[PDB]
Amino acid sequence: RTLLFKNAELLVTMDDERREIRGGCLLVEGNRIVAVGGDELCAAPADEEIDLRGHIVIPGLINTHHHMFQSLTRVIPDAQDGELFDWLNNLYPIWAGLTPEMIRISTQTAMAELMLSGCTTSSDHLYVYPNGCRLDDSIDGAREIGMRFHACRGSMSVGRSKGGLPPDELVENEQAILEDSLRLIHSYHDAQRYSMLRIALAPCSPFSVSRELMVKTAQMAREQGVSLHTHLAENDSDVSYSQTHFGMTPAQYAEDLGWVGSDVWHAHCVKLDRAGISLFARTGTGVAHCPCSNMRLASGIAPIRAMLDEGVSVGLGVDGSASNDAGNMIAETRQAMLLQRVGFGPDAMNARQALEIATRGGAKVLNRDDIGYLATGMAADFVAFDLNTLNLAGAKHDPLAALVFCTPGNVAFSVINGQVVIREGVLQTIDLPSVVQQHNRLACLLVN
Amino acid sequence: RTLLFKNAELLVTMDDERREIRGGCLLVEGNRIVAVGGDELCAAPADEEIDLRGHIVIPGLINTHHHMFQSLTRVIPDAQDGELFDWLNNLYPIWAGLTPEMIRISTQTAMAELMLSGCTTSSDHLYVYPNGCRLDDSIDGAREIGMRFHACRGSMSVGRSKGGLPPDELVENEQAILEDSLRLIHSYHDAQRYSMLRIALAPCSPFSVSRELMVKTAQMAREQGVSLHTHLAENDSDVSYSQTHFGMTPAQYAEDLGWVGSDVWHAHCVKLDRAGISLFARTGTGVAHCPCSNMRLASGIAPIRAMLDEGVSVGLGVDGSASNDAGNMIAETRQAMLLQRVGFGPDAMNARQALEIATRGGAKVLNRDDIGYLATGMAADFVAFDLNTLNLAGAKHDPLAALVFCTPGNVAFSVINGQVVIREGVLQTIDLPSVVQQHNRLACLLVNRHR
Ligand SMILES: [Zn+2]
Ligand SMILES: [Zn+2]
Repeated sequence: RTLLFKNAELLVTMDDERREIRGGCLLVEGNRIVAVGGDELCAAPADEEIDLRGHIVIPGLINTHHHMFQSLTRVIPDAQDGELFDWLNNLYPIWAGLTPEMIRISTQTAMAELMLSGCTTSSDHLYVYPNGCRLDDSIDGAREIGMRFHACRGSMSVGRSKGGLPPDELVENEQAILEDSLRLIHSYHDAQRYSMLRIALAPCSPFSVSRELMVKTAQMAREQGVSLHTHLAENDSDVSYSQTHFGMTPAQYAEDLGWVGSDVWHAHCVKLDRAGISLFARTGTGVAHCPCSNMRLASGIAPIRAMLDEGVSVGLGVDGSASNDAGNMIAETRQAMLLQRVGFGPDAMNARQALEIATRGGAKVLNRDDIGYLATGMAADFVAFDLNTLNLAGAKHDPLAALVFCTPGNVAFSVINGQVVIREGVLQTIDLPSVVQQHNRLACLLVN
Repeated sequence: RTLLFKNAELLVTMDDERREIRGGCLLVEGNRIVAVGGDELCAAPADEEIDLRGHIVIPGLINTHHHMFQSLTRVIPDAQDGELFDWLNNLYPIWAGLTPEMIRISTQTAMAELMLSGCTTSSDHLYVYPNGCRLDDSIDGAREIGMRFHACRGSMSVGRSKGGLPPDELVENEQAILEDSLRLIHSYHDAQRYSMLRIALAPCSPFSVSRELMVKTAQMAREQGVSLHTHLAENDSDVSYSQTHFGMTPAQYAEDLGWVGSDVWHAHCVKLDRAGISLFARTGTGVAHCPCSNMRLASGIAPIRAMLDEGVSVGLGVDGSASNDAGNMIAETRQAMLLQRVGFGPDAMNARQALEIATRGGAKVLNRDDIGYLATGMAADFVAFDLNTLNLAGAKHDPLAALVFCTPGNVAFSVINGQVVIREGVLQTIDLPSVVQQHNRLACLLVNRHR
């Protein structure tokens, strides 16, 4: 089954030559791209043909950190302002009322926002399982909306009966965690090229569980070929806690647990030291940059430019909607460029460097070689922005930079795994007005 | 004439009690607000009745710095990255081809972006006048789109062949600057309440003109009762240049020039020191905070929280579209909150403080008491965001914070001076797709100009 995107004003490929093709054309069969180029690919009819004049086509953005259940709890009044301590203490007793239907809908809500703002692959970090919630419920929602999903079995063990902050209803026994995590891997992990569903193992933070679960998790992930994800060094407290309790820097504590390698990626890394950047570069460890979260939570300016210069694989993440509180992937791309410039100078990040993090960087951090750019044999994952909107008026001097320097609206078109999921700005895979409405009634229900 | 906006989910007034009314209602006739309240107001006679169920109403956001002509020259490739020195030198020769029509259309383009993102009053800082352009051309476009406009006669005298970066076609004779400025005040400045047009005088920077032109300009604003605007201390260079040539801080050189007072407002002020903050606080001098520009140009994090604690009047600006490069007022409000928090901590700026900068603070910096919040006798300047979009899904726990912490789309409705200028997300005062087409059609002409 064939799909032809023809005569885009600018087809950004992100391929090995970083081709930016004027009048560029894209030919798809099934889930993969057959060729990127020009009018040469239009001479035969295709089962579907979509004119893309006046549009920029880019590879689909890849979101590499999230907490989609938190899209049910944005701007909770008690949590909008204050210290991360009050943030957790105010939000945990609420999240203790999450029901499996809420995980299933809240996955689609968060996913719809990312998709309409240009994202074709996302991870999630669901690490709470009250009232019979399961990673399966999140997966059911991802399958319905058609997004490429990296589901993380997040976990927590240290609750209030062990000196921790999470209530006891929101922690679990480490043996039950390893057993659910292995059941999830066996039931959902597709390791083949163009997989639409993959599992990674992901304790919430190296301090939310025992060191034994950190090591046992990595052993299991290595045995099964899945990735490892966690929160690492997102603020000053993280650094102090690691030095005070384990006498190590967060990077050193990470290396010590086996949690380095191209099958690992750490979220935030705002306070990664120079030695930790060197370590992550030579072992291939990835970082998920969450610039809006780092600002909205007063975490800091991660040394992203320092990491890229030294060779670190960096992807982009919006983080949970209680710590952003938006899910706008292209705006997060914009934000990474703005925040890097104000922290490190007028040469710290341009439009193409940001967009590369949001595409190739995310694929690398998720340990995937089949997404992130547009070339023969790659997954058919791309979006298209209308260039004649008011938002981009006067910015056609560079359609690629226009997306990062201006604030565009929704994408016009989106193709995930070869399937046209957004047409003229309308989500095709779900009844979006109905899901949004349902989402808001559960959020009202969850909060009261 | 009469208009009723009824049953909003949340009507945030920004009034003296900061009332945030559930089911809030707004009763307008002409340009006034006649009454603010609740269900009681449905007994009131109205010519037209507008249901705002599921919407949040906020007072219209007030933009206090711009360069609307630069919306024809966004993401210019040579200017996307590098030092401000390369930014100026790549963009000056381009802007030297501006025609009066380009000013007339780009003003509408720039204003439309602001209006669809929640802004009802904006100033501008047009400081180039090549090929017979005039501030009149800006004004013609503003009158057509219906936005409340504070038009600044920007000016520049220190150009090339005189030790400056602006080319010689983009400088002007200091006597002609004062003479066209007095013509603009006499012909356009409406000092009456609910004025839709006010003039302010605004040399580009204290160093872009002679000291005489700054003082003569300051005397004229005082003599005519108008305001004064300029860029002050936006970067390290600006501060060092002042210490080097005049042995003073930019705030000191400003006070030394007469350029302080409640009729003055300075853009950026990224490097204002503690004493200059105190100086601005006791003199009532205003600042226009421009967070996106401050980042996209690697200027720095301005100490807005320090200024508010000291009593400084702070408004918000998007700045010219070549140093942002967007014109989204609500996202600029969000951005000001994010950037203050990452610079100074989790208590440096909440949703309500940022929105207050975008409303009352913008009204104060402009020296206006008839806009900026919703109460009996205020101008009918407000917008309404649909709360049931995907962007705000799960954020109805606080509709006001939702506007700052999430990324909403365009407004659903907009009212400036009593005129419903946006209906169900659709701009009413111009043929927007057609103006957008012309805008891109002229920017192409400008960029391929011979230079
Ligand atoms: Zn997170
Ligand atoms: Zn400016």
